[PDB]
Amino acid sequence: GSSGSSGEDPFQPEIKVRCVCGNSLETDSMIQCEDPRCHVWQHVGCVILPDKPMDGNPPLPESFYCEICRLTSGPSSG
Ligand SMILES: [Zn+2]
Ligand SMILES: [Zn+2]
Repeated sequence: GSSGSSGEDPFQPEIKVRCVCGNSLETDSMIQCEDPRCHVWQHVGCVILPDKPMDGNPPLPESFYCEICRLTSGPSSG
């Protein structure tokens, strides 16, 4: 038989990284979902598009919604 050690330290950032790319890693650049419950992390150079014409300011959108939120728009009240 084998064993398995599990138990991280409470002194670490509980990041989610619900990015689309599929990668569950973190870097020195990410956008948090406006939603309180969601508060998911999503790489900047993944969902956010490049600013060819703008090439700068304004900076990242203060009001951004992940793929889980951006998709949830319709009421679907049945
Ligand atoms: Zn990503
Ligand atoms: Zn969200």
